[PDB]
Amino acid sequence: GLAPLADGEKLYGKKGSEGTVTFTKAIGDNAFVEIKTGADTGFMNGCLGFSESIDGKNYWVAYVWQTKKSDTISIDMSSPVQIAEIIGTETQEVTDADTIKKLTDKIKTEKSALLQVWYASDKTGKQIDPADSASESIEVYIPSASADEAL
Amino acid sequence: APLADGEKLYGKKGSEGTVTFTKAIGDNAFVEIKTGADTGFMNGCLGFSESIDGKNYWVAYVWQTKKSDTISIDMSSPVQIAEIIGTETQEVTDADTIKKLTDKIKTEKSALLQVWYASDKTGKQIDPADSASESIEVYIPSASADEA
Repeated sequence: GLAPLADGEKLYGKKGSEGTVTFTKAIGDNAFVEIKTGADTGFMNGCLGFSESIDGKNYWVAYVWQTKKSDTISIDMSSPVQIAEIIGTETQEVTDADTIKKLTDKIKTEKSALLQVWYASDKTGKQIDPADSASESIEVYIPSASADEAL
Repeated sequence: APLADGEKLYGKKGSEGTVTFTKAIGDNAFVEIKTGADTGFMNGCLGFSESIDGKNYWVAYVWQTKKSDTISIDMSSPVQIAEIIGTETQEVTDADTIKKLTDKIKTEKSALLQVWYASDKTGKQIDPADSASESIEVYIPSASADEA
């Protein structure tokens, strides 16, 4: 599961508020970000974002994606790239591989995520503000119970 | 000399949580939060992305609250600065880079408002975090007010 799936195998998440996406079952090991870029968009990136607590400490965890074209991006939920502890209104990189793995274990059980578009630029390399206006749609799915059975 | 009111230029809320204004954000932004009734704690951020000498950065100002409040946010004092390198990130501590970034940010007209974490009055996580608030707005000061 890192090849995009056929339509009937896509369990789409439902988009809410400050870009929350909510699913009817645990996210599991793979999510897929489907992007239709605007016709003058040269580049975009952003993340799926999670927050978790472990023994009284709070963490923000982000998986970064990017594209230069309409495409489906496979996100491996075992491989976060930004992990930070939120200590009051301050943050601190987490590098401890035990903490990271526990966070990912927990994230694999979550039913929702944050979808954010961070940065976008047009075909001349000039910034598109807000980044959001650079895409025509962004959606997120996970595989169906049936696709997962195929191991 | 606090405070307010009616000279609060609010920003319109977009989709992915973007919030946009009719003029540059400037030095201070105020996150206006109304907490939901079983909520003991919320945090999240205002975020921005900037490019500089063809590098891409993500910059975040974190707020938190334990109640209905207005958090003043200092645009000069971000707390999470990463350079985005492909699908990886790299923390920024260079003081000049931060300085350039904050300079650019202050001239933006839009920002990303995000709720990250939220907890019950029994420290029981609320999910999605967003659900723990009854209402979250941002304003900046009116240009009448700014002249003062």
